[PDB]
Amino acid sequence: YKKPKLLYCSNGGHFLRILPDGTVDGTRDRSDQHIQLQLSAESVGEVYIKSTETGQYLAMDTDGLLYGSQTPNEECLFLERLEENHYNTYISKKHAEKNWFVGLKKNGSCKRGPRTHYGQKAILFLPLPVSSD
Ligand SMILES: O=P(O)(O)O[C@H]1[C@H](OP(=O)(O)O)[C@@H](OP(=O)(O)O)[C@H](OP(=O)(O)O)[C@@H](OP(=O)(O)O)[C@H]1OP(=O)(O)O
Repeated sequence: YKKPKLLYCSNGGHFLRILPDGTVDGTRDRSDQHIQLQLSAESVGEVYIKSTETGQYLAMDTDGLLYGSQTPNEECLFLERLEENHYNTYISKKHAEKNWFVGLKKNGSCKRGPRTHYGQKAILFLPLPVSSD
């Protein structure tokens, strides 16, 4: 169930890097994000996103941001929606009431709180097929 996963965003370039400070940006590697991205160990739909075997912790921001600063919390539970056609959607599982689509930019400054809807960046994430089906 666990394998070197990555979160590629079809927005010009390669995306798969996370800074301890709590920020994700562009980068190129062999399906390995910062070291090893793990997305699995949950029920159908709900997924646990782990960045780096031991060190980083992918967590969502209450306002609208995605960080990997090691901080165990429900905010780490996300919903993975793969539509097969080389694209998937992610939403804050715990915050179903505010299912705001994620999506960052090569600059690093993600865009979830500003206004997610317009632009394929909001709905055009291509990760690794490895998931807890
Ligand atoms: O209003 P913002 O917070 O500054 O975000 C916008 C917005 O991106 P999202 O609404 O998907 O978050 C634009 O999308 P559109 O509404 O125009 O479809 C996008 O334009 P692109 O579709 O070309 O990415 C633009 O990016 P850019 O400034 O490179 O044109 C980006 O601004 P930021 O990249 O600064 O977040």
